Amino acid sequence: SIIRFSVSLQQNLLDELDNRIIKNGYSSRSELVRDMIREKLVEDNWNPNDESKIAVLVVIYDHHQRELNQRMIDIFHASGTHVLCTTHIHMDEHNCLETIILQGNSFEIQRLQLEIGGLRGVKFAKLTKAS
Amino acid sequence: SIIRFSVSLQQNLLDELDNRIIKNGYSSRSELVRDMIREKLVEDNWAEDNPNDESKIAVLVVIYDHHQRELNQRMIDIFHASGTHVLCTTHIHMDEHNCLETIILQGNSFEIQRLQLEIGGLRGVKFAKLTKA
Repeated sequence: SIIRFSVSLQQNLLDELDNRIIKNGYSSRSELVRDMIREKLVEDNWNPNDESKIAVLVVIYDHHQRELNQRMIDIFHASGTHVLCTTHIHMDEHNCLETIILQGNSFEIQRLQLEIGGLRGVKFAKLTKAS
Repeated sequence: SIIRFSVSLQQNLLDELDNRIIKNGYSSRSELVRDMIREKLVEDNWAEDNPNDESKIAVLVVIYDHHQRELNQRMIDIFHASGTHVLCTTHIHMDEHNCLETIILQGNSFEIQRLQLEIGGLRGVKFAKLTKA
């Protein structure tokens, strides 16, 4: 049984999507989304309230932001997740790439990527589950 | 300033979408789909064989046993043979038999993925995953 729902997005993202569909010969927009959903479904991945799960969060952000760093800290503290180690490299005047080694439970860790990614100043956020 | 297109899905795919929304704390199907589209576009972008585009940034995450004989040197050999530029690496000691390492790389997609492939296929390497920026 097939269902449909509509997706909202900006012109910029739609342009990039349509360009790729033409370029790679995707049959439709739905097809690309289906394939990615399937991909996420079958993708390598890691259970209880095991509080010993390890993960790595990768974050690219504008390090000029006066309060961004404190906000990330507060989000980790609120989540009850432990930061074992962090590394910041400045890639250019604007951008810092940070790797964050995390430890906590599965539920909490899986919600960090979106929280951090939504902070203003943050340009990229991607979590990796160590398993 | 917003556009909507329809997506047609088998129920089981929609279920996977909906399950992930709740798991990761997405606010809607639209937000998650946008995220997926972005991630997919990056993949396809990296899937292009652009030898001359050496501007790509990635982080390789590796868990390995530092006790494995010659593994360290073997990994060193691989990086020296690699055309990628290592910007920074951090090694953290987890326990006796587990070291976690994050490797920040720059180069073209061919070299970066060849590196991932070669490291991941090593004895003593438990885990190897690449983040495409």
